[PDB]
Amino acid sequence: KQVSWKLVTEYAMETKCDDVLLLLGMYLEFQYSFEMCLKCIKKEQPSHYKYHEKHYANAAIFADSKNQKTICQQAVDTVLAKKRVDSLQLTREQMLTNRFNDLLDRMDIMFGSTGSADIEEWMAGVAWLHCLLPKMDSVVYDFLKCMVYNIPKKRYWLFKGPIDSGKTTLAAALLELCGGKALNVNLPLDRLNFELGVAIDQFLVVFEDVKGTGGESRDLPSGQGINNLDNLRDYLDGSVKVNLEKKHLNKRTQIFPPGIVTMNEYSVPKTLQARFVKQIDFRPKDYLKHCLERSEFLLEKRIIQSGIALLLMLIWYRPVAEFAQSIQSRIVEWKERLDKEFSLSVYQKMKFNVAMGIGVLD
Amino acid sequence: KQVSWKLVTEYAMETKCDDVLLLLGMYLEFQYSFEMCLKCIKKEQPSHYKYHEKHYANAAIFADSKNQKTICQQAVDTVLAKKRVDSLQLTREQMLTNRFNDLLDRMDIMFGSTGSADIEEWMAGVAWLHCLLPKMDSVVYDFLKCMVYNIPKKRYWLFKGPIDSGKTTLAAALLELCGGKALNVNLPLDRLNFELGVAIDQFLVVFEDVKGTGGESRDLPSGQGINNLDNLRDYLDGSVKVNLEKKHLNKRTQIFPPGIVTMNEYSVPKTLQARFVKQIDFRPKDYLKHCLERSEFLLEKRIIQSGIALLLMLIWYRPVAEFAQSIQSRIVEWKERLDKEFSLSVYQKMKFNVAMGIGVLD
Amino acid sequence: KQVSWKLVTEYAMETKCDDVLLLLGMYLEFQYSFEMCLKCIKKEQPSHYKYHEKHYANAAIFADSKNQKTICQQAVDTVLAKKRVDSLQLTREQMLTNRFNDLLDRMDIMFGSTGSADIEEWMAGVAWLHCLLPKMDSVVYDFLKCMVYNIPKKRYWLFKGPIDSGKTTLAAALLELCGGKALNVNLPLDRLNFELGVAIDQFLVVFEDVKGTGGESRDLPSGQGINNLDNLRDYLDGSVKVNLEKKHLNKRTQIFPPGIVTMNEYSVPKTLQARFVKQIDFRPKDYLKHCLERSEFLLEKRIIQSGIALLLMLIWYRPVAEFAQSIQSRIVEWKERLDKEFSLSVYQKMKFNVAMGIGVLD
Amino acid sequence: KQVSWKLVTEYAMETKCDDVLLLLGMYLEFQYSFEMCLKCIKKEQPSHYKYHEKHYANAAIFADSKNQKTICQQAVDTVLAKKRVDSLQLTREQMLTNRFNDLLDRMDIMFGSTGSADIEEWMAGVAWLHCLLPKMDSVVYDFLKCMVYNIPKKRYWLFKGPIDSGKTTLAAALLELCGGKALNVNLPLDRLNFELGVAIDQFLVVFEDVKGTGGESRDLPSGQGINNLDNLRDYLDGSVKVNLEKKHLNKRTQIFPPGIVTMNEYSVPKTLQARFVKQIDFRPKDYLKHCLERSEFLLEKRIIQSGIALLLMLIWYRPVAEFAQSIQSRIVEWKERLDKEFSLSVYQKMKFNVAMGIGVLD
Amino acid sequence: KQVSWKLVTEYAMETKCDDVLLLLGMYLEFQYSFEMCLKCIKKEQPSHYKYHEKHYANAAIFADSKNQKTICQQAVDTVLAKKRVDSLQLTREQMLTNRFNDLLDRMDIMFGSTGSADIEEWMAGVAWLHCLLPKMDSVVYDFLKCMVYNIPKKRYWLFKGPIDSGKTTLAAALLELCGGKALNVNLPLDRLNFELGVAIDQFLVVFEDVKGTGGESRDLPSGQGINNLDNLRDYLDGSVKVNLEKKHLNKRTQIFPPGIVTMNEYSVPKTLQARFVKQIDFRPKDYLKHCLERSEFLLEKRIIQSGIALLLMLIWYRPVAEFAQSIQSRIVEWKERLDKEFSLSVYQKMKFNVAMGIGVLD
DNA sequence: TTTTTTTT
Ligand SMILES: Nc1ncnc2c1ncn2[C@@H]1O[C@H](COP(=O)(O)OP(=O)(O)OP(=O)(O)O)[C@@H](O)[C@H]1O
Ligand SMILES: Nc1ncnc2c1ncn2[C@@H]1O[C@H](COP(=O)(O)OP(=O)(O)OP(=O)(O)O)[C@@H](O)[C@H]1O
Ligand SMILES: Nc1ncnc2c1ncn2[C@@H]1O[C@H](COP(=O)(O)OP(=O)(O)OP(=O)(O)O)[C@@H](O)[C@H]1O
Ligand SMILES: Nc1ncnc2c1ncn2[C@@H]1O[C@H](COP(=O)(O)OP(=O)(O)OP(=O)(O)O)[C@@H](O)[C@H]1O
Ligand SMILES: Nc1ncnc2c1ncn2[C@@H]1O[C@H](COP(=O)(O)OP(=O)(O)OP(=O)(O)O)[C@@H](O)[C@H]1O
Repeated sequence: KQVSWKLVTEYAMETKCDDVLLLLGMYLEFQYSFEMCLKCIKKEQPSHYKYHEKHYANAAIFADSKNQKTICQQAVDTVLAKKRVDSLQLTREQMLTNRFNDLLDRMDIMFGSTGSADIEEWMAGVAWLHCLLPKMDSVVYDFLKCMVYNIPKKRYWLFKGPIDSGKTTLAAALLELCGGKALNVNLPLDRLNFELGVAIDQFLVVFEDVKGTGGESRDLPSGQGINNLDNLRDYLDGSVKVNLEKKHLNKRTQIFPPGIVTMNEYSVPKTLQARFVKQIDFRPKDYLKHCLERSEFLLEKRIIQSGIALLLMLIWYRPVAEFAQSIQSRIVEWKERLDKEFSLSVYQKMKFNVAMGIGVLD
Repeated sequence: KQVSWKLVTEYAMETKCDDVLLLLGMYLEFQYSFEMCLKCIKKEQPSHYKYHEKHYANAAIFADSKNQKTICQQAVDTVLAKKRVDSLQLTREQMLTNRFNDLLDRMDIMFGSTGSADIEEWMAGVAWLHCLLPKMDSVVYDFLKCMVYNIPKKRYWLFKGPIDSGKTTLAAALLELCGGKALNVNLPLDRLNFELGVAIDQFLVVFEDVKGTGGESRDLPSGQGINNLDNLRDYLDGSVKVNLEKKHLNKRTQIFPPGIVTMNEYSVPKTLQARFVKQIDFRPKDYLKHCLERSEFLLEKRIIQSGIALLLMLIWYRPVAEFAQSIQSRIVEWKERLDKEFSLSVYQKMKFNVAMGIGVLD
Repeated sequence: KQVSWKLVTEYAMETKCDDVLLLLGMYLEFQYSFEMCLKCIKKEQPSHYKYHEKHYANAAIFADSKNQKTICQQAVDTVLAKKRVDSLQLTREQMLTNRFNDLLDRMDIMFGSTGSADIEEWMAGVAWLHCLLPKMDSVVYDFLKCMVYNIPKKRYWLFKGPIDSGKTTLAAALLELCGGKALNVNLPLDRLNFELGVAIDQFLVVFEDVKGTGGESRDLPSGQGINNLDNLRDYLDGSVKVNLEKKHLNKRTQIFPPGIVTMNEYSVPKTLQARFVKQIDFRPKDYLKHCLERSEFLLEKRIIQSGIALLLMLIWYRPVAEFAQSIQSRIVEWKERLDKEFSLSVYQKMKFNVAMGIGVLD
Repeated sequence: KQVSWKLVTEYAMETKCDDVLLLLGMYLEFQYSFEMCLKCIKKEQPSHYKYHEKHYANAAIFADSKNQKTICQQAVDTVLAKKRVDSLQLTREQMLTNRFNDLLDRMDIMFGSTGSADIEEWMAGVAWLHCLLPKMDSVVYDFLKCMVYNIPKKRYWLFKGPIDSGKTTLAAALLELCGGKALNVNLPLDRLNFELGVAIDQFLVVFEDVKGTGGESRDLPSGQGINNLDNLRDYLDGSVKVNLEKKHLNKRTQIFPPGIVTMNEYSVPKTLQARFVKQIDFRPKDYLKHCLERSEFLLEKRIIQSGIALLLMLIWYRPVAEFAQSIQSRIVEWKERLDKEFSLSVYQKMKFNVAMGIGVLD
Repeated sequence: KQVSWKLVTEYAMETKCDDVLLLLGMYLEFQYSFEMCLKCIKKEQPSHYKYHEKHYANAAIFADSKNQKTICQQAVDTVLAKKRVDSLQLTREQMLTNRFNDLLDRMDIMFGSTGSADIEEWMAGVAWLHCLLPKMDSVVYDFLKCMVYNIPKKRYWLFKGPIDSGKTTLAAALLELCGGKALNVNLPLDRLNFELGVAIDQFLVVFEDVKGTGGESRDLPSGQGINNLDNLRDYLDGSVKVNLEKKHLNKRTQIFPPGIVTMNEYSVPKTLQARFVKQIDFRPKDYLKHCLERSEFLLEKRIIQSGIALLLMLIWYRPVAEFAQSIQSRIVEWKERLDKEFSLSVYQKMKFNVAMGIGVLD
């Protein structure tokens, strides 16, 4: 009897898998009886245990096929095709709404009964991030709106301050929240071509550590990044399309995505200042350092790195109307859960502890 | 029963799709019942909702096919083949009229009932453009004729001005009007061959912001572009065919298309000055800036960059006789629609606002 | 019922088509009923309307086929095979005799009933070229003999003169006449591998304004041209076969075609001077410039740079016996037609106008 | 019925055709009735007219096939396989006597009833060649034996002489005689590696006018030649096997063939100079120039380049016993034909005219 | 009836053929009746005549196959797979055992019934070899077993002594017995990086004459080699795996093979000295130079640098027990031959002639 | 697999 290529393609769509080998390997695991399957019983991986019982019959026949990689290629093509349709048709608001739904699904697992995470430790994360800058939650909301509208010239934000000011932490969490890539412009001009190629079809980009020149007056090591950026005015202003390249691929043409620039305290040309909507200053604060010393489960579990943490911050702080209408129903349910799990007193006690530089938990 | 490859080829032809993935992903959407298709019901994408009901039955059988990518490959070849045939057989005038017919079709949507655009905002853009240079509409007509005639050694226009003088803004609109590609020649000579490969079958090209050398006298940064360009005289001259290269592809041979060069105020070898038929200065002007500050919906919606804006300018200013015969019927209808919606006093009020540096509207 | 691959192959032979996409595109057009084919009715393209009615029946079945690119590939291979057989077995004189028949067929169309070309404008071009150098028609006959005889190390003609001397204009018309390729050697020395690979099976080649050195004294900025050419002395000399490369293709070994090099007046090593059997000096002459200004239809229709114009010159000036026997019949008919449609006094009126620098016509 | 791939492969073997396009084109000619075949009637090409009648029936069925290139690919591989088997199993003497049989077969045609060449002209070529250097036949006999005995570090001879001093003229004739390949050194080693791949299964090679250094004192521009030569000492010695490259096909390990190198008077490292038995070149004899200038059919028909002229020279000069045994029958047969058609006085008359530098065929 | 793919695969295994073209060509030869087969009658090649009669029936059907190259590709894979299994599985001792068997077969070739390598010229080579320096057969046996054991640190010998001293000559012969390569180090570090990759997968290696920096105090001209090697601590010791690299290719990781260093009388750091098991110095000798001058047949049939000339030297001197335990059979059989063929007096006469520096084959 | 990338 025949293999159903359709059931494979459906699994690939549902897992959103787009590596042929990863797709292949996982489907083969279903060939053993789901009824006895230790991976099912131990509830180890949702992309397995949700699916094993459904695909078992087809996996058994798949295991005898002689066409195995051919089946997988067509399946993976279907997933890649769906992505490109979406890229050309969705609004940036819908893109972000989809991205949020993905994170919310991961949170449902993380804090589920199977969930290994501790919602209390993750709320301790939110308390620390809310102390990193004044009006942190309002600042995030502004950044997101700026990315969604993608208004030309009004596109780019500058993070400034010394080593261990925290700027890379916040960049990483934002980059996880929205999706995107880091880029390093400190290179010589020739390699920048493939470097910028990374930006193709991304939502955000982040420029790391754009080294100035002459900051060595204050021990900052000098480099070319600032000059290179000043030579990229149209990529930043985003008013017109640019060509982009990848290794072994022909060029594509698109609006270069919005993003973030990060630096230590180099001097900035006025030509470059004009490019930026907003500059945010990061300054070392000892009470955060002493708090982290006593609350290091934050670092160990990478809580303060994660977009998941920022999403919890938005859920706790923002009015429901601020979210895209479709997901507002899920947001209410999470707000309800958090209101059940914590009183404001509990949360504010944590904020006080952080201000003391004491460990977050008491 | 079996897949009709013919119906897929029709869909590719009618959508003018030439990406195999986009074609695939699009066609797969039709497999669900159009009668419930929310994309149809919400009238979100014409390249969907026009076609779903027609293609539905074949899409269901296509969803079961084991050959899916081969079927799409043949369809995409047919669309590519038609472009090839046209490149060798249309007059340059006919090409331009086809291109115009497509923009006019897009304008029909944008200002339709489903049309989101405000014709008053788009007409405001024409006022700002007609201020950017003396006799602006005459300049556009002269450029269009030059591009149609494609007279050898009389093929290229040079734009000069300081930064923020509007040259790349104007180049963008012409390029969207005619269709074509931008190119960057401030490069090492080795990559340059794959760079020039982009010009294949294009109508225009634009060489963007070519760097001279010694312009640091004027504080200009310096680079290869001008010296690199003087090695390419025959590409400008267009008197003879040249050979063009793409990655993993053997060379094509054709005449290199006509176009535009933009730069800040470097000096130039007259071996290259001889190649330019015309040179246009651009100058910063305060009232444009002050007007634009109070008119930022122009920038937010990219109106000022977009070829639709130049087409609207021509329809307003130029006689019907100057358009090629077949489109004169549509041109007449659009002229009637514009005149119905705008008095000369309204248009002159807008122009007077721009001159005064108030926001365009009042 | 099934596709005749034989009928397709025959059309590719008939058209001498050798791009698979161009072949595919044009054969598809025959699917619609020739009974109403607007292209046929408008008599626009010979390669269509001559063939549509014959191929229509087979094109309808081709339109359904699943193999389409494969059928086209075999047809293109048959045309390519015919070219290789010919290149290995014809005398160079027969090759040229065939080329002349193809041009004469095009002239029969151009000045035929459809008659898109005015023979008066075309003859005005002949007067302009015959004025460009002394004894012009004698010089063309010398060049043809040289290319036919292909005497080793007596194989190349050098054109020198300042900008707008007309050297490219003459080279362009000659290249069209014989059929051949232009090539750029002002290039990085590695990429020459695939560049020169284009010369496979060609009859004649041209190198462009080849960037030398020493001319910096006169603002000729220098480059790899003369450097590279003084390497390839064997390619010029043609005493031995050389290996030529294409992408995804193993090398072809053959003797390298004769031809022409063009030069603004850089310096040349005498190892290279030894290899040009002849050099011609070209000079700007204002009265030609004044003539062109008033006679711009020459440039706009590209008349003066077409081998069609050179063929008309030879028909006017040379004895019938100088042509190969099989075409002497066609030559006689065109001599008669020319004598009918022009008196000598008209041609003398034209040539006088050219000398005066006024508009050629009066 | 169906195509006999066997009959196709026989033709490929008997033509020794080893290009798939050439073979394809050739065989398709046979599809017409040979009984009226104009080429047969003309006796135009032996590789056609000998075979048309035999292959006609199979060619008709071949003309309808859908596998045509695949059939030709298998046939071509049979021919290459035969070459590869000979390339290892035969002695260098056995190879050479095969080569001579092929040339003798051409001469039988060239002076045959078609007789398109006249042995008197070719004899005048012999006279010019034997006049070019003393005892030319004897120095050739030395070179032949050296190449058969193939002694390492003694596998190569050089010419270092001036331009237009004939070294290429002689190399061409020897290379035609031996059936080697020319190769080009003057390249980046990072691609020369592939070019050397052509040396697979060759009797002999020649390296061309290789760019040294220090020749700059006499305007010879320096380059990669000297560098790449003194690098490849293994190949120059003939020390060991090398894995020679091919595209889309495996590389092959085999020992490199012996050869010749030409240059003008560049530097040569003594580390290189060690590797050559003879390092000898020859310099202009102006009277010969005046002879050529009055005997130009010699050059026009390329007689003095062609290995056929050398073979005629050895037939005249050498003892029958100096040839390999089996061909000595044919050697005697041709010695008869020379002595039948020429007196010594005629040959001497040619040779004094040559030495006098005058036109020869008085 | 049908081609047995099995029989084709047997022949490939038995011949150890691993080029698809050779396999194809040779197997096709069997298609003629073996009963008359003149290659069999002449006993030209065992790879033919040993097999033809067995394979004949299958070869006939093979010649009619339409699939031929596909059969051969699978057969060649079988032989390559066999090598890769053994290459991974077996010991250095087993591998040398087989390398002996190969070279003992080349003795069975060279001194088989054709004797085209004269066993006694090869004895004169053995004489010149053993006369070269002290105790040479033992010095070989020692160095050989040293390289078989590959014991850490105990892995490198230093061949000092001047130009033409023979050190290069001998290493080449041992490399014939085992494979391997020589290596440069005389360069700045960026060169060394890629150069070190040459050692990858070598069963043995050597270093080219180290022009040691700091040898110029001895007036020995130099490059960086001494400081290079003195820094390369591990590579010599072979204590642990190291990484190796090539142009355009990824890194590989392996224990760096053992070997030899060659130099003239250069300066050495005592650290670098500690890396070597033996210090040796070679010198040119007046008897030996005048002997080869008088005995050049040893150069002509490639003897003195041949590994077989070492193999014969070992079969002469070394007892059967010193050879691989089963190959010892062949050792006895060649001992029988050589001891029968040559008296010790002719061997001693030959050695004495070398001791007189006079021609060996008196 | 070639190519492009890499290497320069
Ligand atoms: N505001 C802060 N005050 C004190 N310590 C901080 C602060 N922010 C971050 N840290 C400490 O700095 C460490 C590194 O943080 P992060 O990488 O975000 O800093 P950064 O300023 O972006 O650094 P860099 O510029 O070097 O990448 C954190 O793990 C934390 O220990
Ligand atoms: N003539 C002008 N006078 C004043 N402001 C101008 C003028 N032209 C453009 N602007 C302002 O400058 C911005 C940038 O315009 P644009 O990018 O076309 O300038 P440019 O000088 O042509 O740039 P570049 O040469 O770098 O491509 C516009 O969006 C507008 O805000
Ligand atoms: N002899 C001439 N006298 C005056 N004008 C000329 C002459 N020859 C050409 N022209 C003008 O010069 C233009 C360019 O001619 P052409 O390209 O053949 O010259 P060129 O010397 O080969 O130039 P370049 O070095 O730029 O390639 C022609 O289109 C014509 O307008
Ligand atoms: N000895 C000679 N006497 C007179 N003319 C000669 C002589 N040798 C060569 N020539 C002339 O030189 C022409 C070119 O010869 P050839 O190409 O063989 O020389 P070459 O030394 O190899 O030159 P190059 O290195 O420049 O290619 C010959 O066709 C002939 O006209
Ligand atoms: N000891 C010797 N006495 C005389 N001739 C020798 C001796 N050794 C080698 N030869 C001859 O000299 C040639 C070169 O020897 P070889 O290259 O092995 O010496 P080398 O000492 O390694 O030289 P170099 O240090 O110059 O690279 C050999 O091929 C052989 O013909």
